[PDB]
Amino acid sequence: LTDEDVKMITSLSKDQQIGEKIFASIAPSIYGHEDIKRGLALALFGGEPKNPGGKHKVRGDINVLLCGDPGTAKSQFLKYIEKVSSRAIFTTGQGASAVGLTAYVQRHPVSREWTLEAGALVLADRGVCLIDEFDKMNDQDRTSIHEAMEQQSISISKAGIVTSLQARCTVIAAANPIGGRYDPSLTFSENVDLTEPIISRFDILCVVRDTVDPVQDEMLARF
DNA sequence: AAAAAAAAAAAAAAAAAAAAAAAAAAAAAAAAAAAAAAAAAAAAAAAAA
Ligand SMILES: Nc1ncnc2c1ncn2[C@@H]1O[C@H](COP(=O)(O)OP(=O)(O)OP(=O)(O)O)[C@@H](O)[C@H]1O
Ligand SMILES: [Mg+2]
Repeated sequence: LTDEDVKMITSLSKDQQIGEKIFASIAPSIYGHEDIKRGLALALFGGEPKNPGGKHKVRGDINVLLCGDPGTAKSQFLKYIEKVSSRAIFTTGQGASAVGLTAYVQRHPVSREWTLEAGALVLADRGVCLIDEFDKMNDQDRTSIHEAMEQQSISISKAGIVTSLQARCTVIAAANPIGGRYDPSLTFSENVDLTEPIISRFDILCVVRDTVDPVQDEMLARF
């Protein structure tokens, strides 16, 4: 997991078409969706964090929100990102995940050991947190994601533990529209069942809009 | 009268069994507490004219 030949990387860097090769090289098992692929590649590379003085933090993380009507490979995109990214962890708005968004402290079920079970937002501090079914979160999960995605920290006050612990993750989320079908007559905000503060903390909003197109349908079916 | 004897007869030392005294003496199991987590019942706050 350590690189010895920077030389090949740099040779590819001079290819002058490395960008389109990179974009075409993500989620190879998903047909189409090139704009989502550009956005996911950008997020996967990320920007530059910066903090003038020590008082004006600006993240370099590119958070991406895929909102699209069902059966449009959103979860497959998140699984691809989990495969490629180092320090990627996967979580869901339902209860069907090993890690949960919110930190808690408890005795571990298999260890029997009193453990600060830091959430999925801080387990991905230097990496990416993948939240599937983003619109189906708790109120607790929602305030957790809001704190991590605004402050890039998680504040515990549970047992005797008063700590703040860092969650500098890129959040990539997939959500479904309200009613299970994206309505382009409405704005994105009134389609998704997420509050404005949550949506504003995303750089890229990919509307994965599903339409009947015989050529695209045929290519996808062949795939 | 003293001169050999020839015993008591005392001492030191030994034995010599008794019968009493002296000297040795952690690790294994249990329970209780305090803490957890879990099935059930119970008590809250969002729904609409
Ligand atoms: N463009 C595509 N290319 C390749 N496979 C696709 C594409 N679109 C859908 N699929 C396939 O359709 C199936 C459904 O995908 P997926 O579960 O990712 O959809 P989803 O957006 O998560 O749906 P939901 O919103 O219901 O969770 C997947 O197995 C995926 O392989
Ligand atoms: Mg899905």
